[PDB]
Amino acid sequence: VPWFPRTIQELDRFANQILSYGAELDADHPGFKDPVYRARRKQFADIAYNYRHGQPIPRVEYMEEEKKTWGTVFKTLKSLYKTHACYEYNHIFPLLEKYCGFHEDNIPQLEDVSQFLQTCTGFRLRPVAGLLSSRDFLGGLAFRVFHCTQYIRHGSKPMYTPEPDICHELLGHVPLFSDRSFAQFSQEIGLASLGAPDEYIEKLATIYWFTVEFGLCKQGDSIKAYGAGLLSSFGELQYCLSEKPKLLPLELEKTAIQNYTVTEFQPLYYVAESFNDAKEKVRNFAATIPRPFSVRYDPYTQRIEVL
Amino acid sequence: VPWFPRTIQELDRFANQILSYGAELDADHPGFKDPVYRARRKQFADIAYNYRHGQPIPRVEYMEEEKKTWGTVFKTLKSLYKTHACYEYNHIFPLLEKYCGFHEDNIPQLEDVSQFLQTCTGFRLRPVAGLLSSRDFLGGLAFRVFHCTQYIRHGSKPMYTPEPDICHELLGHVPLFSDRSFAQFSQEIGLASLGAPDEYIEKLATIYWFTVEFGLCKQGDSIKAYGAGLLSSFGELQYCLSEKPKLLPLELEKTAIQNYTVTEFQPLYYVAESFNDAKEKVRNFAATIPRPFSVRYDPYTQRIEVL
Ligand SMILES: C[C@H](O)[C@H](O)C1=Nc2c(nc(N)[nH]c2=O)NC1
Ligand SMILES: C[C@H](O)[C@H](O)C1=Nc2c(nc(N)[nH]c2=O)NC1
Ligand SMILES: [Fe+3]
Ligand SMILES: [Fe+3]
Repeated sequence: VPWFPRTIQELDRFANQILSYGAELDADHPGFKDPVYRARRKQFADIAYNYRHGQPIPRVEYMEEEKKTWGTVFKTLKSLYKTHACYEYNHIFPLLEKYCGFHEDNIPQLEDVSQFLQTCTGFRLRPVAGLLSSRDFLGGLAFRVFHCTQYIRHGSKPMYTPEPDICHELLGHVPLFSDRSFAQFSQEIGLASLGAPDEYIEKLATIYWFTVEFGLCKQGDSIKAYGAGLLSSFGELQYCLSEKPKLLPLELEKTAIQNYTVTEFQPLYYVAESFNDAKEKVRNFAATIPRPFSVRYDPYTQRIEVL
Repeated sequence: VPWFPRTIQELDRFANQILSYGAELDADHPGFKDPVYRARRKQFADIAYNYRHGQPIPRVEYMEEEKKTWGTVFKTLKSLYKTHACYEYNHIFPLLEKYCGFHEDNIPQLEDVSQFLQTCTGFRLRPVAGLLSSRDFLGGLAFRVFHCTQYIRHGSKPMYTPEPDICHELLGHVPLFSDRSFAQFSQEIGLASLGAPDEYIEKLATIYWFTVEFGLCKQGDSIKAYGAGLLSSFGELQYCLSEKPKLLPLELEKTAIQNYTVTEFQPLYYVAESFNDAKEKVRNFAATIPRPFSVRYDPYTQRIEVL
């Protein structure tokens, strides 16, 4: 049985376990030839590397160049939310704009966003240097902890990023983590991953992809997007609700083994009846995972109870 | 419907609602003629009066006279716990002695005790000036918050106190609040009191008296004490498990209306099958309380959800 954190503080062991050679080092990366960008990324990586549970997330003064990139992404995407984003998203966005500083001329500080999420569902953020294993990233969700990037994409291509960056985290993920039902749903995924075999972790990663990242949900007699990858993608967000993509009901037995690529728009999306239904489906799927025990999270003591 | 806190911070409104003329002012009080004691009590009252949710509980340097009083109470009572106190009590006491400084020559600081309880069940302490109404005192339990006194009884009579004092809170209450089952049970009482009519509040106060204060519980084929009033009373603790008092099964419909006095040993005690059973009985009793709504506590956001 693979090791897993029993306390929220134990998530600290995750920092010393990431891909040390990030994407910013790749020749095809938008900022590859930018030494200033290289150092800025390293600066953000060090903040995450030195962060420890409990401490407030270090505030950072973003440069004008970075705020411009943010403004571009903010302005373009926001024009689609009212008609394409699920109710949960639109209901909370006005609140984020007023209490977290969500504006095109300002990049929200993770500390303020984390406090806001805590007040909403107890979800909190932890700055992350780079890509974590699926096991570690999903494990955090069990404690309602989202490993969040703080750096921003390179300014040369504001409408594109080969990795998650702050625009993605804040405009795509955060709004949904402010919803109780979604919070419980995402947490159910995290709980299912604790001590799960590597093979089932990959299955949960795939389920996560078709829900938290590119999921669509029913809303009355309509269908709306709730996936963070869709909500942070101007092109795919409009595409996902057109007649081009194929839509199928969310079915974990099938979804969990569905292949996909992160290079182009998804040809297929899974539609969740609701966040509560999706959560129940995850719970049922979790029961099929070979684990010599059962897990539960106790928010009172922030510990995982192993039975 | 009487007002009640919706957030743990709203408990702050309680400080401005206590009996401003405490027992230390009564002519028959052990320290009535002691001006030094009078001022010491006022000093402790001011700390509670200025305390606000979130802040750490101010540490206080106790005088040698006070530590002596504590040592006397500690030494005498402790000799009875192993044989008279319930398992939950004895299981946690060794831990309190090692991490909270529970020794006869040292009075534990409430801040350390609160941190300890939080790690155990999420229960926390809040210093309280004097006697709170039953509604306010029980309301706090809904948030797993115990209003705790910080002052100590007068040194002239270490084996006696006409009110709750720190020896009572720490040696009687605290150990039980470190148990998950008891924690949930006591909280169930607090939840039942939220917005309850004055008459049912008195009923919950009576139930509390026969459980949290002077309750006995079954333990295997034996019976042990768990009530804080018994655990902090050398005389009654031995008495409660002898053949003199009358014992009856815990039955809220009867217990809730049973009369009692706080001047002499209880002639009758109610025996709980267990803390979980008692909690279920409270829940059922709570359903009989005329309330145009249902309540639930969300530890994730520390708010009461009203349905
Ligand atoms: C969720 C699934 O495990 C997916 O492959 C991952 N996403 C992320 C990750 N790590 C970070 N920091 N952020 C992500 O969004 N590691 C793995
Ligand atoms: C529990 C029942 O409401 C009982 O009358 C009370 N106990 C207490 C109280 N207030 C304090 N501060 N401490 C207690 O132990 N107010 C009322
Ligand atoms: Fe993402
Ligand atoms: Fe008491």
